[PDB]
Amino acid sequence: HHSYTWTGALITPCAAEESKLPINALSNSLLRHHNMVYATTSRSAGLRQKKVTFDRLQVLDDHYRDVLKEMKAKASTVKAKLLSVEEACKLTPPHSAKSKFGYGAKDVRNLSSKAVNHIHSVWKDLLEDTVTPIDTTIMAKNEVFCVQRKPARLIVFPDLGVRVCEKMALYDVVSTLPQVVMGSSYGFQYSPGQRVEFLVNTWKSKKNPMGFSYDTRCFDSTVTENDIRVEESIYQCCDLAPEARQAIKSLTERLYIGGPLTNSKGQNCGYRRCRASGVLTTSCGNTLTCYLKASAACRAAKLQDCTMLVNGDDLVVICESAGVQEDAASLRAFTEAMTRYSAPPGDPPQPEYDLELITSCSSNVSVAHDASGKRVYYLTRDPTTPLARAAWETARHTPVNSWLGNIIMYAPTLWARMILMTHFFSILLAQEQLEKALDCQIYGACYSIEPLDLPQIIERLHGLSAFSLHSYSPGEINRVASCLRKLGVPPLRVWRHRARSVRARLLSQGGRAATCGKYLFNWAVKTKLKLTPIPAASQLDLSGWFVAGYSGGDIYHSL
Ligand SMILES: Cc1ccc(S(=O)(=O)NC2=NC(=O)/C(=C/c3ccc(C)o3)S2)cc1
Repeated sequence: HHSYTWTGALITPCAAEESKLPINALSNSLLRHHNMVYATTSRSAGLRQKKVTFDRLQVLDDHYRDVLKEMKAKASTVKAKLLSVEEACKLTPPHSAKSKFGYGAKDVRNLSSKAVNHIHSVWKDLLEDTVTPIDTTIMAKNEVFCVQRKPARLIVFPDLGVRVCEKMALYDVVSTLPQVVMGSSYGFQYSPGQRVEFLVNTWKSKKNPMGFSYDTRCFDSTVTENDIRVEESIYQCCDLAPEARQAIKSLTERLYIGGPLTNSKGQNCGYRRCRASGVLTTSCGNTLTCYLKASAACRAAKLQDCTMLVNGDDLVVICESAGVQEDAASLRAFTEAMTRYSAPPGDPPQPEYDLELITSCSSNVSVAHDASGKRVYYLTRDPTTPLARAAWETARHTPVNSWLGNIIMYAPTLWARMILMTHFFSILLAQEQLEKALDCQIYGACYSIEPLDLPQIIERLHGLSAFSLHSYSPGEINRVASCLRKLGVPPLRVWRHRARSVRARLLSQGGRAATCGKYLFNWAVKTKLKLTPIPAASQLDLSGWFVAGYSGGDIYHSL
């Protein structure tokens, strides 16, 4: 019952890899301690293979089955539709991994006969073959981090022709079923502010609030064949077309459960018997299995009024405290249960009685004040990784601009406004690329966004308060200040100074550019403006922005 088996072939790169932070003329103005930023590469794939390769054991008791039966009863009320080959295609990212059968993402999006005929041949093979394992490619992701060096993560994905077929049979399911089964516990249905809201209201629901985060040690590797089959049984509970049921069954047996691993060179690296990180059901699967295991664990551990918030493999639990002494005990029992369900923790979970001290989705709740001086809760996080990535994207263009994604998700934060906004807008101005659409990610899905619409976007997601927050918490202030010293990032006084400059320049521009300068940097000027609502704000269709998670799902939404 090992998560993986390796032949011995190395996981090879499909192009040149950079580990050292690239440096240009704009680098120093943002970060000076360059040697602290790095990117993971193949050179460490070997190290990761050892950490994710182990034997999984499972003991399923009555609590587990009782929770599963409840989840299935809700799943039965779901009606999912089959997507046409045309629809699935328009959901394919413009720069997704090209197929090894004579066509690419560009051909898919354009509905090229070659790509369409191949996708149809794959779909037919799926309905007729429910046993032959589907091939997958294993790659070492190139992610940027700040020292303390972690080994590169592994991404496993099937050929483009298959990815389009997954969408057709499962897109609607992974987009609607999660919220029906888990209700308010499904995290991907909330925007940053809504997540904070649900968290605060829940915490205030308990007489004596007690919460903790649960970090599983390499969740994907703990996912067993049983878990993947249970996932399929839940999908099958939905009202689906017979053709969709067949495809879902086939994808499960042939791909989701396991399959052979092939490096970029074409060599078999081994076999997978755990969760594939690069399939459409990765987010939904991880969320359903994590919610199922934790729900049962809360019953085994005897937690009281346990409310959960699940986002893929990330779990948050808020319940009624029974005393600092009991909490610690129950929590330990919870862990044991989870472990028995094949979900061992990497780091021992610790009970918290302070909301702001609980970190989930790499983020935490915090408080600041708006113009009126009213206390306002917002979602923030440790800026280390976001800044390290900003340094990299400062000297190197990337497929996904994290700085943009981060601004959108953390616009109300001190670090995002003060540094990310000031820095990147300064650059956009110098290159006159303000109206140039850029790609970023939100819950794993890829979105094309124009920097000039940021003000309207932020208003819709966070509210005008995002443009006037001040007097942050000491805890937040120190964490930001510390990170700045660590990386060697200029102080507030510097950014404020640069912001007035960028602001004055944006105003001069006029139109959307003036709007950006007025709302995004109003915090820099001594004489703050009124900052009223924005007209075109409600013109964008931010519908599918916060519905579900698609991490590794190769999903693209044309905004
Ligand atoms: C993006 C932004 C930047 C600055 C402001 S503010 O008007 O100077 N009010 C603040 N409140 C704090 O908690 C702050 C942290 C803080 C205090 C001292 C240092 C170095 O950082 S500043 C507002 C918004």
